[PDB]
Amino acid sequence: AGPVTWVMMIACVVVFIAMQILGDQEVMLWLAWPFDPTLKFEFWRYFTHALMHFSLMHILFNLLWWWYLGGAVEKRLGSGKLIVITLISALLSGYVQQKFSGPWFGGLSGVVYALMGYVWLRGERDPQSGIYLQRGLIIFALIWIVAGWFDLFGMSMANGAHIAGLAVGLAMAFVDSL
Repeated sequence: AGPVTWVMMIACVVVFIAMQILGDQEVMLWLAWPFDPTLKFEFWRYFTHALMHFSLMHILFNLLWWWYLGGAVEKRLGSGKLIVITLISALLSGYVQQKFSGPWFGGLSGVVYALMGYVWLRGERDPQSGIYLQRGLIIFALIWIVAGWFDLFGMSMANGAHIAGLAVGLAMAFVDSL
């Protein structure tokens, strides 16, 4: 795990603590996708929705994936590559989720699904790079996208952000492996 891996884990933990103390809403006032056009110039909001988690399990699960895949990507292809996947995936996963959900969504799984698709397809097309997804985690990835289609867990899953993140990941793997 390099500095981008670390910093992101720090930022998410800081933001999570903030959320338990002040409550989720107060942090979301600052960090949620813009709900109102008065806030459209608050550029950070297109990304910061990725830093909010709504339970200990939520942040643990997201961060374990982030640490494993983000660390793999930073170790092999550099900080700059992890930053670009992360920033584009956050923006577009956020863009799609807000269409269905407005501001009421958050977490790093749009980004993690980008890392999934990215590491999966690059490792398929370009084994040379030395990054790949174990089929176990490929299978896990697909099941939760498919699980999302049926609104299980009282419609608690950001299906838009997952599929968008995967599309971005696959896309940038394709372009990169050309």
